[PDB]
Amino acid sequence: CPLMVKVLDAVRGSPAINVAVHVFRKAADDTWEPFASGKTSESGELHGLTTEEEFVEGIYKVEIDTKSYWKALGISPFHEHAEVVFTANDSGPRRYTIAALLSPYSYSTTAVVTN
Amino acid sequence: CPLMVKVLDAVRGSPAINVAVHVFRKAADDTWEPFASGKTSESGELHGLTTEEEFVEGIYKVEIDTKSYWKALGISPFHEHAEVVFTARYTIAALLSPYSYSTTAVVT
Amino acid sequence: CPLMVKVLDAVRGSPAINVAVHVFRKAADDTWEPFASGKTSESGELHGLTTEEEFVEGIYKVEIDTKSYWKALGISPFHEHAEVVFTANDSGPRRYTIAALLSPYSYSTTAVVTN
Amino acid sequence: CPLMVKVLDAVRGSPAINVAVHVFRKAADDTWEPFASGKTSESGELHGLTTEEEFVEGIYKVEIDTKSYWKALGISPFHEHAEVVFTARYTIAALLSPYSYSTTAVVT
Ligand SMILES: O=C(O)c1ccc(-c2cc(F)cc(F)c2)cc1
Ligand SMILES: O=C(O)c1ccc(-c2cc(F)cc(F)c2)cc1
Repeated sequence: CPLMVKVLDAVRGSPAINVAVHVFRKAADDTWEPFASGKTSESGELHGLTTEEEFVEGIYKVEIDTKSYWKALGISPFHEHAEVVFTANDSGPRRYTIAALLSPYSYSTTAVVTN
Repeated sequence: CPLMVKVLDAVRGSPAINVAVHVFRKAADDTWEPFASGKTSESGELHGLTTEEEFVEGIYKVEIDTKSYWKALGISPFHEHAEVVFTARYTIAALLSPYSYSTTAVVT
Repeated sequence: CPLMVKVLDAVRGSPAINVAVHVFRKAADDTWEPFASGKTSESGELHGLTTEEEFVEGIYKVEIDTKSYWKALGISPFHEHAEVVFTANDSGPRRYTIAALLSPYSYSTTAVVTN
Repeated sequence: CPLMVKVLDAVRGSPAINVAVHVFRKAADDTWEPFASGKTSESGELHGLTTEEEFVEGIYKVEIDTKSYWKALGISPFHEHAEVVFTARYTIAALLSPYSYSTTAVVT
């Protein structure tokens, strides 16, 4: 249950559906290694990215493919993607929700971290 | 200027121009009385609302007519307007989308 | 299920718990009439404000008592409250989620409206 | 100026001052090469990053070191930094909180 991504659309007032998300974890040599990926559901949520055992301490990047999302609607957006980079699990296991709110020339993101 | 409003459009990536803004001060009977108003400029800014002399401590409401703004672009928006209510340099900034806005105060 | 409010805290990375919310509906004479109220739960959600039958077409104001929230933490915030004013159900019944993200000198809000 | 960055602090309601900002351009082999950098001023602004001559079409990354900013205020923040990636007047604005940020592009 440890990592979840939620994406909303501020233009349509809806979940952002079928948004591709890629998660990377920084490796020893400081390269970004592929960690997990998926697509948001009809409710704009992405679950089952990882397990408690696999989501170890480290620096993670969640890249939300906002450009493919807007291009799929028809709209030539500003950003290539929205990145969320963070250290995770560095004082033990936490549950992380990464939420993003998308517009063609703006996005926000926030984290909810619980124990 | 003691009070400035700045309005940006999050969809087009542009200042939000010609947006109506009305400011009210809270009266003793808890009603809102008109204080100042204007339209945003080509840079999405509204200055000249008040002077330091008039802008005393009080509760103020800044109402931004986001609904007319979006309608004129052909978009049905969600909010009737965007209201920012605070007690009192103040900059009230607003970033608009059809179903969302944000607002921040830069008090310098 | 027709009206829900979700509030997050951007300072703590947590749901905003025990935030008071008052909902008003504009009356014939253009006064704001009390409609519903409650407090956000431990997950920062507020459900059971109204029923499909009672939530008729109209203009509604959802006032989120952000100042009492921050004052309860210790922080003297900028805003008195966050207001969300909107016309509801004017092309039939919709389900409305009103979400807000709070910081002492800033908030955002977004609507998710589904059918 | 073709490119300006502006950074605001959503908690204190202030410009975010002395924030490090680094800009990278995407190279042909898909790597990020350094382009320009600076610290935000007392108004939370960074100008002088580039000239029109140098700022050609390309994919750019603006990295804002939000983590050092928050740490210096005694706050453990969530993000390592805030990255804004786009293809190319550009203003990149960022509004910061410890567990949240937003960003917008005002292209005028
Ligand atoms: O919370 C937001 O979405 C947000 C709100 C306002 C701004 C912003 C505020 C300013 F005063 C100037 C600017 F360029 C951008 C940037 C982001
Ligand atoms: O800063 C914002 O605009 C913003 C970003 C995300 C959310 C949000 C996050 C969630 F996990 C759920 C929700 F309903 C809304 C609400 C507002």
